[PDB]
Amino acid sequence: MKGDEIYEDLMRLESVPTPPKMTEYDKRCCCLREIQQTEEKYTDTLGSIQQHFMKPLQRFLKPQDMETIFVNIEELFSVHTHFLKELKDALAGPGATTLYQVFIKYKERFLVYGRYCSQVESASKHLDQVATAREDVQMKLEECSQRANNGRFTLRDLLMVPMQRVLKYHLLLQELVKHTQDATEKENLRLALDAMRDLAQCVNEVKR
Repeated sequence: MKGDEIYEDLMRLESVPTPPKMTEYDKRCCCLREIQQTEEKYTDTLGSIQQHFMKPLQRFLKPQDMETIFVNIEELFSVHTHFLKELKDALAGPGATTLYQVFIKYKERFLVYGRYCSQVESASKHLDQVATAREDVQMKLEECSQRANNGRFTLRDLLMVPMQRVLKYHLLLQELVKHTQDATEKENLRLALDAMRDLAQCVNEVKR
């Protein structure tokens, strides 16, 4: 809901330079290519939190608490980088319709979003206090994030981003099945929905 607005600005998307015929607005048709394209750029920033952040961040934020701030960004960076590594061969592969195989077995990690949103929801909340608490941190996140987004969606808004992914995932995937007149795709692609959609109810249902 709110996270959607993030990806828009967080990544070169919201702004669409209208050229002589053909415009990003066509994304509605490129949706598929968008799944990988959008993920790509995001991956660049997704991994940025790995080194270009945690290291400089530790300069102020305690080591013990630091584990709660970022959470599992490290292993989470794979879910993004690896995801594209699959779609690449899945899309260009003998049959794009097989993309499902990439969505059916990814639950393992896509589920991470669950426990992730459990410490995250508490982590992002901590930053709000931490930053305001230690000025040394407030200014840090500003510059440290300058590499990703000058205090626009830093951590507090970042770790929360993926919370919309898993959701829009199956959702977007539906836009295709409903607008994909193929032989196996229109069908098999549906199988991916059942799986992905299966998380939306597990991810948004943690304990209580």
